[PDB]
Amino acid sequence: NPCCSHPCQNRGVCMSVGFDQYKCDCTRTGFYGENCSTPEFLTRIKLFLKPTPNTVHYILTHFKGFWNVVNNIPFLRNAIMSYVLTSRSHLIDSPPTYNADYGYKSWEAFSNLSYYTRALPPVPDDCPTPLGVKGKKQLPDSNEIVEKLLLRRKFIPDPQGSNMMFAFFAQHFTHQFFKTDHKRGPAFTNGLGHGVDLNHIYGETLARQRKLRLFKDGKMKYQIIDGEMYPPTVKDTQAEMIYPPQVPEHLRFAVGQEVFGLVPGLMMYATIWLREHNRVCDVLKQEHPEWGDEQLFQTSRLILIGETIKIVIEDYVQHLSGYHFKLKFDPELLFNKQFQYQNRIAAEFNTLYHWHPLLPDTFQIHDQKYNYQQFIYNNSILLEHGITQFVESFTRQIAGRVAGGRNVPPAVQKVSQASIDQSRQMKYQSFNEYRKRFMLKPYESFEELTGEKEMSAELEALYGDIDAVELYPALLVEKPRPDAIFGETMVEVGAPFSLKGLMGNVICSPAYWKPSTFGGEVGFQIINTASIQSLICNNVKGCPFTSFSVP
Amino acid sequence: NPCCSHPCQNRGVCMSVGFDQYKCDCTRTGFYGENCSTPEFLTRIKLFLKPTPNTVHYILTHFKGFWNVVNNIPFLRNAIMSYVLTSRSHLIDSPPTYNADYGYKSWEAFSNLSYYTRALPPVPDDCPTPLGVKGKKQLPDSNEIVEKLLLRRKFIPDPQGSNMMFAFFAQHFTHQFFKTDHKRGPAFTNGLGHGVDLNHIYGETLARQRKLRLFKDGKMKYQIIDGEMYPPTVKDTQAEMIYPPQVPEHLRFAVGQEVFGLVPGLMMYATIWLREHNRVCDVLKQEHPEWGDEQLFQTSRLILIGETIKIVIEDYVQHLSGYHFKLKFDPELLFNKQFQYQNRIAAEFNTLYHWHPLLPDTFQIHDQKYNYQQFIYNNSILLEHGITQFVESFTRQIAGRVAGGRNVPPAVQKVSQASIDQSRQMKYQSFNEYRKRFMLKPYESFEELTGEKEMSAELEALYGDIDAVELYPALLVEKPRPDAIFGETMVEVGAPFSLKGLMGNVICSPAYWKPSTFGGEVGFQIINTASIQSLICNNVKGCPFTSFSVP
Ligand code: COH
Ligand code: COH
Ligand SMILES: *[C@@H]1O[C@H](CO)[C@@H](O[C@@H]2O[C@H](CO)[C@@H](O[C@H]3O[C@H](CO)[C@@H](O)[C@H](O)[C@@H]3O)[C@H](O)[C@H]2NC(C)=O)[C@H](O)[C@H]1NC(C)=O
Ligand SMILES: *[C@@H]1O[C@H](CO)[C@@H](O[C@@H]2O[C@H](CO)[C@@H](O[C@H]3O[C@H](CO)[C@@H](O)[C@H](O)[C@@H]3O)[C@H](O)[C@H]2NC(C)=O)[C@H](O)[C@H]1NC(C)=O
Ligand SMILES: CCCCCCCCO[C@@H]1O[C@H](CO)[C@@H](O)[C@H](O)[C@H]1O
Ligand SMILES: O=C(O)c1ccccc1Nc1cccc(C(F)(F)F)c1
Ligand SMILES: O=C(O)c1ccccc1Nc1cccc(C(F)(F)F)c1
Ligand SMILES: *[C@@H]1O[C@H](CO)[C@@H](O)[C@H](O)[C@H]1NC(C)=O
Ligand SMILES: *[C@@H]1O[C@H](CO)[C@@H](O)[C@H](O)[C@H]1NC(C)=O
Ligand SMILES: [N+]
Ligand SMILES: [N+]
Ligand SMILES: [N+]
Ligand SMILES: [N+]
Ligand SMILES: [N+]
Ligand SMILES: [N+]
Ligand SMILES: [N+]
Ligand SMILES: [N+]
Ligand SMILES: [N+]
Repeated sequence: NPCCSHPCQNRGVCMSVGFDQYKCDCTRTGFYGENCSTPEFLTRIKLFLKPTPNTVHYILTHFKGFWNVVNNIPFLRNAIMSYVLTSRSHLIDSPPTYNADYGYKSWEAFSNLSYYTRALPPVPDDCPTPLGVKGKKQLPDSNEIVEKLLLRRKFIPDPQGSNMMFAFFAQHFTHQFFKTDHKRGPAFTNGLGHGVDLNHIYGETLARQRKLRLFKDGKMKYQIIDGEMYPPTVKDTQAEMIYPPQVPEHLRFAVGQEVFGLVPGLMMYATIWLREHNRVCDVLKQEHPEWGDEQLFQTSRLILIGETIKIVIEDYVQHLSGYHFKLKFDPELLFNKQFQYQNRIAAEFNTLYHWHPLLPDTFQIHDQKYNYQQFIYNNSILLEHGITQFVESFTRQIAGRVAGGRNVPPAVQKVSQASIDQSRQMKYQSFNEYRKRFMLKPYESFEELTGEKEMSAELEALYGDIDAVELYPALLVEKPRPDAIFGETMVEVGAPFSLKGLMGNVICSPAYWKPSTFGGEVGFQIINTASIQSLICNNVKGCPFTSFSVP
Repeated sequence: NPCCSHPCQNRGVCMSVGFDQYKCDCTRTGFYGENCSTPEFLTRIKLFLKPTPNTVHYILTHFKGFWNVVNNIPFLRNAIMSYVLTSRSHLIDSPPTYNADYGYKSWEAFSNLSYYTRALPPVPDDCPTPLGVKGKKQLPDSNEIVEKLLLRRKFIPDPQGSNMMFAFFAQHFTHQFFKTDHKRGPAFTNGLGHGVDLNHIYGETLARQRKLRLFKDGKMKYQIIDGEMYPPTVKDTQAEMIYPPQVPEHLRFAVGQEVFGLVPGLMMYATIWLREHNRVCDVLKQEHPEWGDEQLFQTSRLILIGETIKIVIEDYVQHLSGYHFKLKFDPELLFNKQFQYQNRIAAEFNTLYHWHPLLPDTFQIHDQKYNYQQFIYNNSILLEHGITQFVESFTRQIAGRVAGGRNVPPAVQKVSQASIDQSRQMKYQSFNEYRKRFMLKPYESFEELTGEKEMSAELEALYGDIDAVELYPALLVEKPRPDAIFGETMVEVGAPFSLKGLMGNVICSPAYWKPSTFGGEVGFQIINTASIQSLICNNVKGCPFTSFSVP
């Protein structure tokens, strides 16, 4: 297959014509030629005026006093934020295109919501190498990659100061749209909403939602333990959860996402958001004593979806970017712009979000330590310390650096290896192919990638060719930005997927983004004043200080 | 419920505030005030300058010499067509909002694809009258309405000259997205693609697609009967169909849509489109001898989707409109515009498309006459005459006038009664409400509605209040445009639903609309040169002349 070499550049569509020839479709690429390499006149101007992402990152992470003024000039802040959204979103195809089984556009790939979609098509089946033509006939042994390049020696904390509040928020929030159906294989998802629908609170199906709801005052079922609200039990809801048999029946908490029993950190956030739901129910009953249970529940869900997107943009991504520029959640920014209010979760977005180097060596709650053997599937820890102590503790505990390499804990070693194996099953193109897909310069050497001698040598010994390095491994060994948590590629690939899932939500569309959608101005204001601190303050006893960075 | 009277004007959203008050949300309506009835300044200017629909319709249906010139000035014709697409599409909320069970915006209404969506929300179930506050406490007997106002006495031919090729194309085409799940109720659909996916050829599910395919050269199963290609049978495919016990096995043809055995006119188009898929397979194999069966099938389906949109816009809606301006299917018209490439089928779109008055009292094939008892579920008629004969006969046979009243054949009398009854189950608002929803002045009298005295008196005796007249009856008795098949409301309410389903298709999006999507220029050109005449010429023996109107 002539397209195995990935000849077409700049988003050109490679199509085989005959057995030994190929064609490139350069339509609206801004280029022409056999391989869509020759820039058009306009493209040539743009390409010359366009700054490198590293430049843009320098500018955004510097000149603090300037940004603090820009942030307070609504016309400027809005104009900038609006550009961030439109420009990054242009990198995602929407409606979506390829999936694991289709390197060409097809109706099966478009319409079948059980697939993750794909930003780059799969390497065709009959190719010289796994990645196409580059690399050896067989990719290196995955466990060797982990040990040599990813496995943690000594803990490397995050220079940006990310804490466990941040790490578990990342895990909790993304696991509503990262829900791969492993009975089927890594190419499939159970999250058919394909974004921020809060199914990890309310359940994926109406059947599960009905088991978790109280059907009084719009509320969700709960227990009162030690004078505080917790999730209901599997016994009381009949909502299936994943628990090893060791777990006693009373500690089997039931929440929207089957798997959130895995760690108390997840169940901490499930509890916090559950409280928030029932709190907003109380607020809306005041505003609407005439409302029934159903409308109270639905309107609370829509408000909580708003809070989530609000908090994710203005607190979580804000922290994660390190920008002095204050990011904004404002759907009105896009009303005069071209933008598709839909989304489809990309498998590559799932792959890049395996931030297990975030995880510490031990989990430190109050004046105690817990190893993974003790921490996993142990909600006894959650009831013992309470949410307040959990927030106090997780706020102060530093997370690990994700880029730079050699920082995956041994406990989740096999998870990192699984990430590589599964991407091979799905036939991911190479790391450098994905760089080009998101308009980055491909690395010319293992050293340029790592900015370093050891790993770059280990890498060359494993792969040989720089164009043979796989997507997942390279992301974790890539040279981090100065004192940053991520390298260049993580940010430039990840941000477009993220923003599209966030602003592509139906509530951001003009038909929805009205106060009447959320019960009036009071409900609407809950969205637009939401923060990670306020989430904790309204729902955690004592209103402890919190933040996604260590004090 | 203070919203029962539908207080809020001009798209304002009504919301209860306490037990005895409401608030109108006027956001982006272009109005303000308690009921959103006060125009803003720009609104005042737009209203003053905007010509009425009947004025626009007059202009488009006169001055042929002028339009012949306009038609041949591409810059101009493109601008007009582009304007037609965007202005009509604005009348549809996309992503969708209400459904039968939600008069307020909710995640259930947005996310559950099993529902028909709703242009106007349902009337609350605790209102003083079934339509809100206007009209009597009980609605007229639906059988009375049908008999007094809708039932046919003498056939009334369509003045626009629509033939049976048109009537069965209408039925064939729309029943791919009008597929209500009566197991659940009228509010639910089995067409989860919500638009033009050609499931009525290939099947809704992958399981059904697999039964119908040949898995050789990307083709669909078929039979050769008297020299020509026909669809396969239930027995050979195992794809279930609806047939009465009378029909012998070997005549139980199996096609995408389960109900297309109901009438030979549908089975004709199913045959023609089946031939077209396999014809396109032959074309593509020649272009791509290296392609396997899968890519040949998928690429063929994408091409035929395009052919469908092409034909519907430039032949079907063209004829339908009565315009001298020449409509154009060109996804490029929208690439610089704001437009959502998605669609959700409106229940009201389904209701208004109940065009059973199109139907004759008898069906004339060649020199034979068939009444309903012998025409229904009779596929031997199809084998008897063959497709060429069917086309020639149907191209000649005139269809009935849809608007103007009293033109529903007695045979499908109960279907027309089911349409009224189901509207009431789903709590449709009134005709006048839907007129305001689509920016039409509400009718002040029944006489104004029908343009006559007789029918308007039955109407008044049945309903009492002009604001109590229901959507579906009013659509069919409404005064038709001069020598037209429809009145003002059918056109102005239906056109936006239609255009959104057509241009909102994924293939019309910029990522898909390019030659490589369709296997190159040869395939891309089958779409862009497709017409109802070429469809027939390529797949019907003898290449008989055809058209959507009688010679
Ligand atoms: C910030 C990101 C983050 C965090 C903090 C986190 C925290 C933790 C954690 C304890 C706190 C444990 C014990 C694990 C362990 C696992 N993780 Co993560 N995970 C994270 C991101 C992910 C993502 C993303 C996936 C893929 C889930 C999917 O695709 O469904 C994942 C998958 C897994 C799997 C599935 C294995 C497989 O074969 O795919 C295991 C096991 N893990 N992880
Ligand atoms: C638009 C043109 C058109 C035509 C020409 C047409 C021609 C014919 C025809 C013979 C030629 C027959 C025997 C029927 C008979 C029926 N039609 Co139509 N139908 C048409 C548009 C529709 C639509 C739209 C529906 C609703 C489909 C659905 O799934 O609800 C429909 C529904 C029906 C139903 C189901 C009614 C119910 O239970 O709700 C029957 C029976 N019929 N129709
Ligand atoms: C889209 O909306 C549909 C209508 O609400 C919904 O279908 C409904 O689903 C429920 C349960 O899923 C069915 O009722 C069930 O009720 C008892 C609970 O006590 C169960 O034990 C029963 O087994 C029964 O299944 C409703 O009958 C059903 N209604 C209809 C009209 O089909 C769909 O589930 C919604 N779709 C999604 C994806 O959520
Ligand atoms: C979305 O794509 C999925 C993957 O192709 C698809 O799932 C597949 O569905 C087929 C048929 O529905 C299954 O094949 C069946 O084949 C025989 C019956 O002849 C049985 O023995 C099998 O057990 C099975 O029922 C595939 O196994 C299945 N593949 C996977 C990975 O689940 C979905 O159906 C597609 N979604 C839609 C809405 O069409
Ligand atoms: C739980 C996260 C929700 C975000 C809301 C943050 C504010 C929480 O506090 C709220 O502040 C409002 C003013 O904005 C007041 O009107 C409310 O009375 C008060 O409850
Ligand atoms: O938001 C995520 O989930 C994200 C994930 C991975 C990588 C980058 C991510 N967001 C991000 C990172 C830097 C800058 C911006 C932007 F400012 F564009 F929003 C967004
Ligand atoms: O296209 C349909 O199926 C249609 C249905 C009902 C009513 C009008 C319809 N179309 C339509 C009727 C008149 C003019 C135009 C338009 F010109 F806008 F395209 C479209
Ligand atoms: C779970 O946590 C409790 C403390 O809350 C501890 O006593 C117990 O040993 C833990 N379980 C395991 C398996 O370590
Ligand atoms: C079906 O059509 C054929 C004509 O080919 C006719 O002989 C037969 O009587 C018809 N069936 C019925 C039930 O009328
Ligand atoms: N592409
Ligand atoms: N150029
Ligand atoms: N469940
Ligand atoms: N451990
Ligand atoms: N550093
Ligand atoms: N609305
Ligand atoms: N089937
Ligand atoms: N009949
Ligand atoms: N007329």
